Amino acid sequence: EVSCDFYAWASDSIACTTSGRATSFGSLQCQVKVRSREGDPLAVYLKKGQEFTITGQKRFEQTGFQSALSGMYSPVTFSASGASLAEVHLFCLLACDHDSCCDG
Repeated sequence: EVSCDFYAWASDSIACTTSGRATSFGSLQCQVKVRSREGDPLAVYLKKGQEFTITGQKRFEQTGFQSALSGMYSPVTFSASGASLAEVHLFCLLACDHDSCCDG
């Protein structure tokens, strides 16, 4: 029988680890945590970011603006094969939610 347990942001379950070493990294992997029993019948379906308007613990919105005139700090540039668009988006989301000085 299908038993679907939904997890949420702010659970701090999601985490990301970067690979390699402004601060141009080389690869990224995403790790999520389930209260599951390490049993075989289970599948995990992660929301791809950059496809939903409002995502994140702080409910960031895809404003649709492609630029700002001031405010960037600590830029990071992952290299292609190594991270995916969703993976990079997940990385920045987790980062900005743990900063208290980040507005977007």
